Amino acid sequence: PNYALKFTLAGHTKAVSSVKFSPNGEWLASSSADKLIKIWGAYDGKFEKTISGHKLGISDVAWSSDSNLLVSASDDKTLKIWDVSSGKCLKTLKGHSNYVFCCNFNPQSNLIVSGSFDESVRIWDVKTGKCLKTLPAHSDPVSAVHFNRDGSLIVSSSYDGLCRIWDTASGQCLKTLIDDDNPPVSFVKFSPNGKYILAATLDNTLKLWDYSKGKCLKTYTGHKNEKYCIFANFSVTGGKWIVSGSEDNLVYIWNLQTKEIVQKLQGHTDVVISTACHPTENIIASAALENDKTIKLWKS
Ligand SMILES: CC(C)[C@@H](C=O)NC(=O)c1ccc(/N=N/c2ccc(CNC(=O)[C@H](C)NC(=O)[C@H](CCCNC(=N)N)NC(=O)[C@H](C)NC(=O)[C@@H](N)CO)cc2)cc1
Repeated sequence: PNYALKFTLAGHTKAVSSVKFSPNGEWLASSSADKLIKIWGAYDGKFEKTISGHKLGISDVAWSSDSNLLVSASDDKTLKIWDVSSGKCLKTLKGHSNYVFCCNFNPQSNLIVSGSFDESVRIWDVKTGKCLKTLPAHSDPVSAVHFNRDGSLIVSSSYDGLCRIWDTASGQCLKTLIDDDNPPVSFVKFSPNGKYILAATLDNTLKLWDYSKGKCLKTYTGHKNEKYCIFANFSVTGGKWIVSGSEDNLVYIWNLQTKEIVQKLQGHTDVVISTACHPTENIIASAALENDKTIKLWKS
């Protein structure tokens, strides 16, 4: 592809931790160590509004599938659910006993899943703000959580070096994925069609799993990732790419099928912690840590 820098989004006063496109494609939401959520135009990069309320820094944010709600995960041990158009905090989700690290809605958006440094995964009711399940998911901080395409499954990852797949409805562990070694797993998510999971590990490696057979199918390397929980992505609006941030301040793009690096995006001045792919255009958002503080929008 030919992604080129179109906009730089400045305004967070500390490290940006996470960026996400709304499912309707109109907006970008960003979370920061500065305790704020910011909302931006997805196409023009224009600053829209700031959403505030958390008492400590925020590590993750996610949209409901109707683009009306956001959920954020905080070091203050809570998640909050926000009505984006009014800026209202609808619910505060209490129950983790350490930093909340990651969060996501299910496609129906009646459930929220969260992962924490308390080594648990929790499943919450959106309408009532109540925790429906706690899963004893891992033996170290939970780095990522994600619903599959129809909400029936959750995948979690942890510093303990495991990916686990869970049944949403019952809370039972359906699968533990483990390879030749178990370096910390720093990120995991389902592929859009639901057949694979992509997992990143702190050994500078991304891995594509066929989780039904339980086998690693592809390996992506060349980037630097030994310390941070960096988001990765399936890019599926154009060519089929894998997109990831990197601790050498670059955005990496890989050919999904052949596994070669097909583009490296330069511009950030600190670790690229988060990338997101626009749901219908060939647009990538990337965000960086404390010495950069900016979000970049790239188009192919
Ligand atoms: C090689 C040897 C030594 C080996 C054996 O011991 N050691 C290791 O494997 C190892 C060593 C150090 C390691 N330390 N890594 C970090 C250290 C400090 C930080 C500080 N935090 C940040 O810089 C940013 C702003 N926050 C984060 O990276 C994460 C959120 C990342 C994106 N979210 C997501 N992927 N779901 N959050 C945090 O680190 C803490 C919990 N929260 C915050 O910082 C909030 N204020 C803002 O996120 C992060 C990672 C990790 C592994």
